[PDB]
Amino acid sequence: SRKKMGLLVMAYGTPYKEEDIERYYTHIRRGRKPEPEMLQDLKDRYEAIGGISPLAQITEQQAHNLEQHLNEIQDEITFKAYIGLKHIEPFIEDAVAEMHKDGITEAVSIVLAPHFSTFSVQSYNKRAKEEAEKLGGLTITSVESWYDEPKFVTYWVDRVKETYASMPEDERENAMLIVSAHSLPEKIKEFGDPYPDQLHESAKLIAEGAGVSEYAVGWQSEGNTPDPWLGPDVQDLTRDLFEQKGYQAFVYVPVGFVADHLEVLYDNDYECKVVTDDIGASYYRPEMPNAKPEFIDALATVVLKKLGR
Ligand SMILES: Cc1c2[nH]c(c1CCC(=O)O)/C=c1\[nH]/c(c(C)c1CCC(=O)O)=C\c1[nH]c(c(S(=O)(=O)O)c1C)/C=c1\[nH]/c(c(S(=O)(=O)O)c1C)=C\2
Ligand SMILES: [Mg+2]
Ligand SMILES: [Mg+2]
Repeated sequence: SRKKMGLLVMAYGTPYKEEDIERYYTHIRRGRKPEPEMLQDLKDRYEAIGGISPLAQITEQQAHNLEQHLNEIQDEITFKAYIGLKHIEPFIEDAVAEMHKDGITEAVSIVLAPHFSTFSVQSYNKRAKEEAEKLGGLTITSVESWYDEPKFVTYWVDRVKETYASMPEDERENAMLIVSAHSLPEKIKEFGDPYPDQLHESAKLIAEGAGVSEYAVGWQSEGNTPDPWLGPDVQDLTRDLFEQKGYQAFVYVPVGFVADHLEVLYDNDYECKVVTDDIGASYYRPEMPNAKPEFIDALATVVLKKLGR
């Protein structure tokens, strides 16, 4: 009775083992293999956050859980999840090829990043649809952004509320909320890319919902290319806000990210933490969505809304 549909889940990607680090970063750096010192640095970063292998399992678990949940919450469509990654196998084109091989003719895609950008989301979507057209007989409808899905906003609002609620009286009254996503080259502005606007909307929505009056928008994890790169970077923003107003606690909500990967566990929980430790402030970073039922239900709602269901 049910309509068979592909569920194409797209993400940045993460190495599966320490031995994947070289090729993963080469790919991110557009063919420029890291020198031995940087490679070792990277290995040490992964070791410090507790290993690489758990990290890559989250994306699999997200996709699996989302398929299962969508299949249970409605009765018209049977979804089959396929993972398509930007920087490591299974690549986006691999996933689309597999769907076509498997007799999928109709699919919905979603990127595990809630904000639209020309660099990330739009590129993934183009690549997916281009491989589908190349093979023929397979259409894909693509989610573009979902940062404003009420269930997703509520996820973050509730975590933020719990964080503040757990603070001592003096910290709660003198805290700063820093809402962040992955930095991108500043040149996206020439296309009128709404990515920066969507992050400030995300921050607005979360702060408003949590009853947080003092918040700021920051960027993190920028690459090293000759052009900038959206700023301010969270490290610089943290110190600057402290110098400006003396905040005693900083709460990091890397809303651009959906899971416990290197950008959060290292770029917040180490890099921002060094800064908060230095200035004498408490560090807080609520739990990432990961594969949690509340988050999977938000994603389910996003997918079905896109389908008009
Ligand atoms: C060393 C290097 C990096 N990135 C590039 C280079 C070598 C080219 C040059 O600088 O002349 C180059 C690019 N990154 C780009 C683009 C459009 C280029 C130009 C490519 C060309 O035409 O040659 C985009 C880009 N890049 C990154 C992302 S994002 O993570 O999805 O946000 C995106 C969208 C990520 C990184 N690129 C990096 C690094 S890292 O310094 O940490 O090793 C990172 C974390 C480094
Ligand atoms: Mg960095
Ligand atoms: Mg620069």
